[PDB]
Amino acid sequence: MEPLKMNNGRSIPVIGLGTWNSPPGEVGAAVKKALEIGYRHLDCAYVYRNEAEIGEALENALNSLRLKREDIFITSKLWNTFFRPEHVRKACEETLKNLRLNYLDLYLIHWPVPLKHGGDLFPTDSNGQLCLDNVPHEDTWKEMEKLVDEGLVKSIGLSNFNKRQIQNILEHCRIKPANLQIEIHANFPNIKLVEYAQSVGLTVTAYAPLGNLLTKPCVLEIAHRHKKTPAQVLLRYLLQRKLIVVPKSVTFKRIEENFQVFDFQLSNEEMHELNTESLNERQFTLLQMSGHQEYPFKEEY
Repeated sequence: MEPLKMNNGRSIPVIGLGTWNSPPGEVGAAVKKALEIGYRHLDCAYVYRNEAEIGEALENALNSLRLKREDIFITSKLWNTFFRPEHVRKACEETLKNLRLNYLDLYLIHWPVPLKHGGDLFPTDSNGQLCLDNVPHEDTWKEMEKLVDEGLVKSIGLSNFNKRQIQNILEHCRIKPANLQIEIHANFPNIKLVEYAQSVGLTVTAYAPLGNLLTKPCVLEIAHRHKKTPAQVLLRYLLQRKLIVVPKSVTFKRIEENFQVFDFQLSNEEMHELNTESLNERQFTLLQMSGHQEYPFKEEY
C-alpha cells in the first residue's frame, strides 16, 4: 500500500528495515536482502556505529539492482553527544559521509536528553553515571532546520520525545517536525502520544514493532484466522493505526516475512482485541538518563 504523506508534501514508505549494532557483516547483508525483497526505506543511526557498512552495502545494491537514489528513503539520527548547535552540522556530514549519500530523506533527534560532547557515545563517570549536558531542544532544532535549508536533509523529526516536548518544538519552530519515532507495539500501544502527534500533523514511526509478543494467544489466533504469521499480524496492527514500521532484523527469513503484510486486513474486532489484551509496559526505558530534566518517560505521555 501507499507511502504516508508528510506535512511537507513528501512521502515516506510505511515499512522500512530497522538496523542496530548487530554482529559484524550482518547489517550489510541485511540491507542487500531487504532491498532485493522490496524494502525501499532504511532506518539508520549514528549511535549503532555501522553506517559505514550500511553505506557500502547500499551503494553496491543500488548498482546491482539498478535502482536510483531517489527510489530509497534513508533515515538517520543525530546522537545525544552532538546536540550542541556548533556540532550538529559536522555530525550530519559525518553520517552522510559514512552512508555515502549527498542527502538524507529524514534526520531525527535521537533523544531529548543531551550528553557531554567530546568522547565516547555514552560519556560515563567512574560512578558509572552518564555525563549529562544541558541544551535547549529549540536550539538544536534551529541547526536541524539549517540542514533542510542547505539541502543536506529533506525532512527533520524527533525520536523519543513526549507530548510536552513536541509542543515546545512546534511552538518555536520555523520548520515543523515531519515525523516522530517512538516505541509502539501490541504490548505498548502508546495511544495518547500517537493520537496527539497525528493530531498536529506529524507522521509516527513505531520502533521495536515486534516488541513475548509473537507468542500471545490472541496474536496466534488472529494469525491463524488470516493464515499469516504472528509477526505479520503484529505489524499489520500498527500499519492499520496509520503508522510506519521499522522492524529490526539481520535474519534473511525474518526480513522477508516482515515484508509480506500488504495482502490482508485485520477486522475492527481483531484490532480491539489486541488493544484490550496489551500489557502494556514500556520495554525501552533508558533509566540511566532518568535524572535529566528532559527525561521523556516520567510524564504520562
